[PDB]
Amino acid sequence: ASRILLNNGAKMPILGLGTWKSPPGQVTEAVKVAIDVGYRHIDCAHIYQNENEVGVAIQEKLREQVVKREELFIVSKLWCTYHEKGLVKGACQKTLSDLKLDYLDLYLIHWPTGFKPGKEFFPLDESGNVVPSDTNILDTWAAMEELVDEGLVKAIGISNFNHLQVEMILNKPGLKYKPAVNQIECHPYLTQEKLIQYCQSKGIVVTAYSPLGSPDRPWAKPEDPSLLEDPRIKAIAAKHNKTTAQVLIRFPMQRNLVVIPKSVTPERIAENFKVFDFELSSQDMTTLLSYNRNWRVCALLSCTSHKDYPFHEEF
Ligand SMILES: NC(=O)c1ccc[n+]([C@@H]2O[C@H](COP(=O)([O-])OP(=O)(O)OC[C@H]3O[C@@H](n4cnc5c(N)ncnc54)[C@H](OP(=O)(O)O)[C@@H]3O)[C@@H](O)[C@H]2O)c1
Ligand SMILES: NC(=O)[C@@H]1C[C@]2(NC(=O)NC2=O)c2cc(F)ccc2O1
Repeated sequence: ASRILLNNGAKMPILGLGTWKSPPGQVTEAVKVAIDVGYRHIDCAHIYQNENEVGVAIQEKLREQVVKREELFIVSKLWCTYHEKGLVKGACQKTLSDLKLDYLDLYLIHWPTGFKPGKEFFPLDESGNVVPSDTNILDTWAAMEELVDEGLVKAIGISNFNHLQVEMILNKPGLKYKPAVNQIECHPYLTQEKLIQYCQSKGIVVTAYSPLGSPDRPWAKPEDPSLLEDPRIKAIAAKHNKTTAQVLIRFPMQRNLVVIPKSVTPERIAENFKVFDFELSSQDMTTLLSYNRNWRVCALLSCTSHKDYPFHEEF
């Protein structure tokens, strides 16, 4: 099936288009091509600095009646410098304005770590440490709940939350809305079995980011493992007459995950969507799972002393 049921009663497309690192002069065409070839979910964020341009594409396709607003599933994220109560609505409303939407289908807390508010997305001290905010995540969550009650967002969720942090929200006194989604890094080198089983056991849908191992990550090193070039994965793809990317996107689909590969390349955008026509065997799935090496693309390395840094914990 193309969509998965959320704990808010809405359906979320299991395949979406990622937009981190999509250049502002390429992303409008990338999103327009994506909608034309069947994507109905776009993953966005204010700190990707391209929401205006994503929005231009969405609006054109709504205007052209290629799609109806109800058929789209648009996701964005609250940056770390907006965890204060008083700043959450404005940050949401800036994203809405940029995307030229009157609601978000899903709004996520981008990281559990709050940072000092200001113009800087990564405010730094004299030695390069991130300057934290004393806001705690449960107060941030109440602010996210308010956004649902004001009709600005249909669902709220979290991202890069470890199991104890998901637990903290689930055990929040006075909890009004559970998180719908936890969006986390997930691929055959970071298989996330423990955290996925915890979230799914609680009715929280997991979204897999960097599913192709983010080859365009700004900090890529030559010595790093490459999913797209791993002969073992290429062999599975060749057996199925699919590309390696296509196996990497179908893998999380069969774990009941949502997945959000990024591309600005028209041919790759179309390719990446043709993953509903084949199935990986359970053996293929267990084999892909065996490649785990707890390798992360996104480790937020400037925030390792933050009290809420999520990746000291095993999971
Ligand atoms: N919540 C968070 O903290 C968080 C963190 C990281 C990512 N995300 C979200 O997850 C998305 C996906 O992650 P990501 O951007 O890190 O990386 P990714 O989707 O794993 O990899 C994107 C890279 O793969 C290339 N690519 C795409 N399709 C390909 C194909 N069929 N064959 C060969 N190469 C292909 C893209 O190239 P071209 O673009 O040049 O075609 C780009 O260089 C992001 O864009 C963002 O929306 C969220
Ligand atoms: N260092 C990290 O782990 C993250 C990853 C990350 N990518 C992403 O999609 N969400 C993120 O927060 C990101 C994106 C940026 F635009 C700038 C920094 C950045 O850092």
